[PDB]
Amino acid sequence: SGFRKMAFPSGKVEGCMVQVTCGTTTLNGLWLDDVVYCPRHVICTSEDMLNPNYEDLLIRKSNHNFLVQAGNVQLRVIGHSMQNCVLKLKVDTANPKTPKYKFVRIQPGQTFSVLACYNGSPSGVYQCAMRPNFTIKGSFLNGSCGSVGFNIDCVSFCYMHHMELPTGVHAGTDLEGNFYGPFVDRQTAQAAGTDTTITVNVLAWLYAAVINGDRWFLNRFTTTLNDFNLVAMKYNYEPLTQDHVDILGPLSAQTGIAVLDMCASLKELLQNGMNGRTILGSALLEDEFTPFDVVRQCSGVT
Amino acid sequence: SGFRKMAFPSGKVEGCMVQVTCGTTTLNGLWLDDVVYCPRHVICTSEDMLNPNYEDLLIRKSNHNFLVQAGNVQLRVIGHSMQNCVLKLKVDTANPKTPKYKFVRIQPGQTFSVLACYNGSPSGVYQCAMRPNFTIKGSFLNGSCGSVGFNIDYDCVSFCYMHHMELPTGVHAGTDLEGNFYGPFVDRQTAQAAGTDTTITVNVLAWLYAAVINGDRWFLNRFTTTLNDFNLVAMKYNYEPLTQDHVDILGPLSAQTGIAVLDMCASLKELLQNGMNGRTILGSALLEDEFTPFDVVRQCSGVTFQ
Ligand SMILES: Cc1cncc(CC(=O)N2CCc3cc(Cl)c(Cl)cc3C2)c1
Ligand SMILES: Cc1cncc(CC(=O)N2CCc3cc(Cl)c(Cl)cc3C2)c1
Ligand SMILES: [Br-]
Ligand SMILES: [Br-]
Ligand SMILES: [Cl-]
Ligand SMILES: [Cl-]
Ligand SMILES: [Cl-]
Ligand SMILES: [Cl-]
Ligand code: NA
Repeated sequence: SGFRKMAFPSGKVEGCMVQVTCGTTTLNGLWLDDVVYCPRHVICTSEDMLNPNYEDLLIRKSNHNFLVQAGNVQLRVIGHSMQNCVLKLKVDTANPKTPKYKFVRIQPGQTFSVLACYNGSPSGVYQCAMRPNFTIKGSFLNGSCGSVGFNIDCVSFCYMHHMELPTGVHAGTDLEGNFYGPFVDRQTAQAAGTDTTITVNVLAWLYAAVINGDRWFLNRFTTTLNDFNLVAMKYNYEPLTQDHVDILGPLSAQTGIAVLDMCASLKELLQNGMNGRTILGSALLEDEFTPFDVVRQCSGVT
Repeated sequence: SGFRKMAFPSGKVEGCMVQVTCGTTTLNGLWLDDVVYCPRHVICTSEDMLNPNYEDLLIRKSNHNFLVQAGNVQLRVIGHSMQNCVLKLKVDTANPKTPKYKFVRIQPGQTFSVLACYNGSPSGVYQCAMRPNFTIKGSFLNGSCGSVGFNIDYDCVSFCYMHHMELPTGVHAGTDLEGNFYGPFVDRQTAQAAGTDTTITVNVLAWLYAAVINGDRWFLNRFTTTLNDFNLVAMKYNYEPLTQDHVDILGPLSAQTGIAVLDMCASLKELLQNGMNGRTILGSALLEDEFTPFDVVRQCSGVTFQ
């Protein structure tokens, strides 16, 4: 029993973190085989950030301009290139701790663990979701750029941290250097757009609450997908698709509660509130557990 | 910016997890140097649980009645002993991935990371606190016994908890790594239950300080309080008394924000009286009590967003 925000074990990722310095900037890099990946904005001075020509700025750098440190060992850079917004530094030593891995781009609503790092040293691990507005509500300070997000499916790397937006939420890229969301690595006015609640995840968490014995919000009613979606739109919740109904299938089978029966519970909670009650100890409807996160935690997958 | 439940990176502990089997029971062990530590209830059957005599159950076992598996390798047990409620199995191979470590017994209110494991393999990592009633609100299933809790502040792993059982209310009980239970719990199937719990006041105050560091002050007010009047109020909401030692540990957060500890106590008294009026604090609609003052200093910026 119990239900917590749970991250994946981080050991396989810890052994990949290094420190990358270019000029006066120090941030984190990811060392896999003989390549170190980090944000390409490490090559910019503050003035370069206003209107950077990354191709020209990178042409002006030499391999020597990048200092890479793995613990107390200097790794010699022998080549440099960019892929989208990620800098790739070829080094003279392959990481002997490289795990089996893939680079995976995730979709909004999906969760991942973040290994927050500073000076190439792992500091902490927490769980996040990619919001519908393509930001993440992380916990990061100056020096955290290059920290990564991942799932274990093989380590699937899905996020590299690049910047904090004015509301204090975060923006970054996949490990192929493609930003999540309409954000750029240039100093210009950027902002998080209006966000919405991840409906399929709230339904997954209501299933977690039922598995854990919390059933007060169940009722005799059902709804249709059309009627439910009209309510979701009114309350700033993402539309529920038939694919979301199918992904909730395993949790619906384990509890015996049809997805449209659970939608009638969620419709009533949105229209009436909780009446002073809590669900899994929360007074808010939680949306950062996917259906797979609930199955992983309630079944003890290792 | 941001504020999350933040666990320690778990790799140093992952490299210590093994599977221990005795008879038909399999659970987790912690392999440090040439010793594997695990709950001594691994030597009980279900029937033995009502009134076990662990000395009589253990004397019947040889070293080869214990199987220890580290990954796909069998470790050979060459000695065994019991220290309080922990069984220690001496093995023929030392763990080459043993980190720098120590064993510490913690007090209620302290936090730690838990690495939940099944069959000697890690499942996930989350933060927990030792509640005032000496239980932890973990997330554990059958087979999780022997999973451990720890901190890694200065590159040294401080192990503070080993999981032994789930209580009737769904909360968890266990021991330190010397085998002494937290609280009055025993490794025998009795009518023991979690006592009424209270809220960890010093931690709520630390989290309000985190909210101010991160830029929000809506919940402050023009009042102060004496420590005794604060305690008389707090206890009426089932909050733990605040001591002068707790006031001292909040000192650095008070200095960084310019808010006196007793003035933050006045704010907490008013939040308990008023609620949040539809607002949240650090994304929460309820008051959070599982971040210590040390956890806030570890995670927050050292510069307040004024
Ligand atoms: C507190 C914090 C948390 N996470 C990360 C940072 C760093 C940050 O937000 N920076 C520095 C790097 C950078 C680079 C580019 Cl190209 C642009 Cl457009 C913006 C920024 C702004 C700070
Ligand atoms: C769901 C769950 C989570 N965490 C752990 C368990 C196991 C559990 O709660 N058990 C089995 C072992 C055991 C040993 C003794 Cl000596 C006593 Cl008194 C009771 C129990 C009950 C189950
Ligand atoms: Br109906
Ligand atoms: Br909440
Ligand atoms: Cl940075
Ligand atoms: Cl969290
Ligand atoms: Cl068990
Ligand atoms: Cl220490
Ligand atoms: Na219903």
